[PDB]
Amino acid sequence: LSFTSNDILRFDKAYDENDVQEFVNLCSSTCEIEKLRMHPWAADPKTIGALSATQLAILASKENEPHYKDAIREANGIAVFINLLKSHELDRVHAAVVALSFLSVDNVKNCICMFESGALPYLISGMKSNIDGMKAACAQTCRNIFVLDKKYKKEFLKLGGITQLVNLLELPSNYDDSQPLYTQLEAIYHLEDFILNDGDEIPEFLEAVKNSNSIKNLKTLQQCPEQDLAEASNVLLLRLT
Repeated sequence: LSFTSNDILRFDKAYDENDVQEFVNLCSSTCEIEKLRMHPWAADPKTIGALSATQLAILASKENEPHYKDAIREANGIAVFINLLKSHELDRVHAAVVALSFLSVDNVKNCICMFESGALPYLISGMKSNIDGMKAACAQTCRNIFVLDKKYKKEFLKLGGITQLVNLLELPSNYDDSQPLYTQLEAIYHLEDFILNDGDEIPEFLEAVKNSNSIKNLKTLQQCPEQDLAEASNVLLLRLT
């Protein structure tokens, strides 16, 4: 066949061998690939770099092989993904968000690494996206990080994270009683996890959530035709009132 880019050959070999470190090294590749879908909302990878980030996300998503989540951290993957978050290429940012969201699940070391490596401002910015999968994944990753340490919650608050979370409570502008309000319900739980330290209410953070559109948005949510959401909204509302 044809001679091809070294990066394409490196990718193909890394793929055959689940070579985590090589995939991380390849995330910086700008080698263009041909048009392809691999994921329900992430933009199609347009380079070997974004494609490598996507394969790493796939490895991180293997429930029955949690060891990949550690291998990826040890390969310096988290710093590499945070760098991709700075990209103006939609597929690079999306792939990094997907990878980081899986890496943050059931892996405290990874969450600590994400905090220490500066992920939060990018993830908080990501909660502003009009793409529901993106905003929900960013919100979940933020939560997985900030529940671990009061200082992480403080930083989240300082960076405007509560503003963005509270905004996730808002209904779509032409809301249709048929469509599920997953992200809204998850955001209720995120806010509770912010306020509470192992079941105990933290006064500072209670006040933070009070000083927002939370009560307004929650009042709107507690009248929706959905028992889980209506009940959850009622519960958090009572706490803030």
